[PDB]
Amino acid sequence: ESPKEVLSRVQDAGLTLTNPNDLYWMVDFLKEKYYDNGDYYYPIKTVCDGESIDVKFYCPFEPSLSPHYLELYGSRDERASIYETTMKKYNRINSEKTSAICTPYSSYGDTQIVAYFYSMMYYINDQTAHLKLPESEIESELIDILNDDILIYLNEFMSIFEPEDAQDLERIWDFLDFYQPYFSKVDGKIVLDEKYLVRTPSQMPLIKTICEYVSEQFAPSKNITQVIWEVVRYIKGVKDEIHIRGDKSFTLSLQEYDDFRDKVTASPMAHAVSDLTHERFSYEAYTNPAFMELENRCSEIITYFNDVCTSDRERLDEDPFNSVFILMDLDPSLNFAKSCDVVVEHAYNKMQAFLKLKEEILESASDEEERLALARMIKTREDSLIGYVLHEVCCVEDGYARDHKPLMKAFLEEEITKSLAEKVKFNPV
Ligand SMILES: CC(C)=CCC/C(C)=C/CN[C@@H](CCC(=O)O)C(=O)O
Ligand SMILES: [Mg+2]
Repeated sequence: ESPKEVLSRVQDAGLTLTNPNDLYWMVDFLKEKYYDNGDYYYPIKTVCDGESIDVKFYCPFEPSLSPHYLELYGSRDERASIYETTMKKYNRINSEKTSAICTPYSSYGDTQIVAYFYSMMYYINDQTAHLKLPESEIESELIDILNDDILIYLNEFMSIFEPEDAQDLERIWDFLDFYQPYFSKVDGKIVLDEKYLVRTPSQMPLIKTICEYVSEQFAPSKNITQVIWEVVRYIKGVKDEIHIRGDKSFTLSLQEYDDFRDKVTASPMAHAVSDLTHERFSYEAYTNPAFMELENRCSEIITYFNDVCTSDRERLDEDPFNSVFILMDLDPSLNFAKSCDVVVEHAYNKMQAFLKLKEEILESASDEEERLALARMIKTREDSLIGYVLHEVCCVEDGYARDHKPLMKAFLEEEITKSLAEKVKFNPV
């Protein structure tokens, strides 16, 4: 469409997330207003316990939205039929928007597979969130189901894992840790014992859809060990979260929170699959200690940004595992607004640490092939960082985001109206 008809729609109906075209104009506005002006501080306007949360998320990477977002959104009802879900829950997760904005330069299928991975994290997260309830409301049967589900989910990823190198089979086998006694190595594959296939988990169609795509698209020609490795790390992290949330003794320091969030942010799973979509790819990077730290900085930045945006909702859940609340518990002078400022500052320092690791990783490359591979893999993680910022910025319609921001809806509608008018006025120049 033209800026004139979009301006007419915004002046009359405002901005929506139900019309997928609006997101293209929102992301275009954010790039022109911020990135294109050298301003890498994106506004986040929300509330927490009645306190105004008015902060800036720092991210110096180029904003973009996938050209496939229109088709992804147009097929969202078919996609949702895979899930055991209400549409109310599916709409708030909005994996179509997450994948399109964090993975903007991929094919339709390579963008959709990222949506599937992020949706898997959200649905498992909301299943684990049952442990947030008071002790008198916990149902042990739901916890038994959850513990069985993630073990069965893990085996489904094991079932597509047939590495060319036996060293990669040992890498995953040694990484199973407390899950290893449930598995056996059988004909070059890691298999769950038949005793523990006791149910069909509620999101098994989703997990099978993920495994089928990875098996059919990447397993024949690429080394998918890191995809499996990150899934193991995530599933073990969910188990750690169950153990952490199960014991109502919440004793996580900020560093222990970082180490825990390194496992459960799920973006490393999406990066592992996205890495396989590019010819520039170095499997050795995954065991490079500097690259592993770069992935951890990325997960922590997303976590800290998420902690600010989820603060008011998680405060009502009495959920203590949020960097905003951990800092307040350690410092009594902090209210919610001042704590969010500290989290935002920590996120800025992690971003600078990310950029410092990036320069060191690329300088350590031994040849052009490895440099271009590392640079491509780092670029993929940068896409997710700016994508997640814009994801939270553009929560402008209630029901189509985990954390609707009515102050962002008002701010973006006021600002995009002036920007679209400037496009119309100088047209066709
Ligand atoms: C690009 C994406 C999608 C990154 C993952 C975002 C993230 C860090 C999710 C963690 N989930 C939160 C609560 C989110 C919610 O409930 O909406 C938690 O459990 O700490
Ligand atoms: Mg949280």
